[PDB]
Amino acid sequence: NDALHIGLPPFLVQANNEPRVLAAPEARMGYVLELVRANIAADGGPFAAAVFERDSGLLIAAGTARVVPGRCSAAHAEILALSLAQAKLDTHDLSADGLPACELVTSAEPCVMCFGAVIWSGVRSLVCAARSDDVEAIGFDEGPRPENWMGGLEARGITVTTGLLRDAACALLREYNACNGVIYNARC
Amino acid sequence: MNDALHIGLPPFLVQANNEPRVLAAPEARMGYVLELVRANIAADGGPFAAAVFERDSGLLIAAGTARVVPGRCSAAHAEILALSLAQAKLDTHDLSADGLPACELVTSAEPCVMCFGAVIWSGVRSLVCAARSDDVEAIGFDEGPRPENWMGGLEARGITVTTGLLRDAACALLREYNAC
Ligand SMILES: Nc1nc(O)c2[nH]nnc2n1
Ligand SMILES: Nc1nc(O)c2[nH]nnc2n1
Ligand SMILES: [Zn+2]
Ligand SMILES: [Zn+2]
Repeated sequence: NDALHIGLPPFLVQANNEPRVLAAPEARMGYVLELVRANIAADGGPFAAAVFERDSGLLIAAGTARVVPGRCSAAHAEILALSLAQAKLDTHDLSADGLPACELVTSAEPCVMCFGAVIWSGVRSLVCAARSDDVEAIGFDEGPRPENWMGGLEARGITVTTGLLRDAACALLREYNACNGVIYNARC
Repeated sequence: MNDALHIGLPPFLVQANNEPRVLAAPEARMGYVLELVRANIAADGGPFAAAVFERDSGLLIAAGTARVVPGRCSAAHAEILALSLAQAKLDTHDLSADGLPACELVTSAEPCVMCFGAVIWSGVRSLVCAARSDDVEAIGFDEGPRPENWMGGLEARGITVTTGLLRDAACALLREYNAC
């Protein structure tokens, strides 16, 4: 017990190693939804997120839910993405002087933990696919965020957009739920 | 690292996570957590520490401190480190898993909104705090927008909350830090 060490599965190493620029919001979210499918095939939850330079679309880092495989309840996709972006740029603050403005693109609206992390991270933009109710409907709790948490973010200069590629994101939620049972199903 | 999120720990904190320690009384637990605050300040970190203990025995399971700046990670609050290292040691992402003893997070101050969430997902059954939210805010650390009645929120999820335990001793270390 010498470090907090959350191992990344190969696909997520690959994501974090390959340079990649995606200009349009849909292109960014498209990529994030590819990572959700790959994470569900690597024994993780149906959640992914990536940090992008807001104005160039350069991918800085990506993360996925590794709570179960990584034995770590803090290892939400958003935490991983934000933290790996910080390690890559060698700073705890993604708004530090001389950094480009960063945006977090996430497959679902953040839970209350991740809401706080977004606030501390220095990102200036949050872009979500699935809504909070979508996530809760398949048994993933978002927990008690403050009243008007979106407004809370905007008051901090963090822009919020939600519902982007929401249909595809919901299809991935439903796919994970249908394959999260103990009875073997070869189609899973 | 290409292949992991890795937040290294300073020597005092590695030692705290790998030395046997059983602290029965709540204040003995909190006292050790305040020792960790001081050691962390001397190791270039913020004035925050926390530890996970088996609730009834007071066996220390893991400890964490603020490593935000030297770790280049805004999520590296003392509470996130303590909860995560406890889960790693007990080989589970859920500290309420069947057959595990009830776990308690003992913290130098009341949790920020992020840590409040972390506490809810961790599986701990008890939160014990020293310094108040107002005390942390009064030396320039933001707690962020937590929901109204965040304590009732934790209690409704089966997490008993205690606050103000060795508050004054904790406040002295906060004021020392602020002043330097
Ligand atoms: N609510 C929620 N729950 C999970 O398990 C997650 N993992 N990554 N983001 C997540 N969000
Ligand atoms: N509010 C707050 N701020 C920090 O920087 C911390 N580090 N550990 N707990 C913390 N809590
Ligand atoms: Zn989350
Ligand atoms: Zn915190």
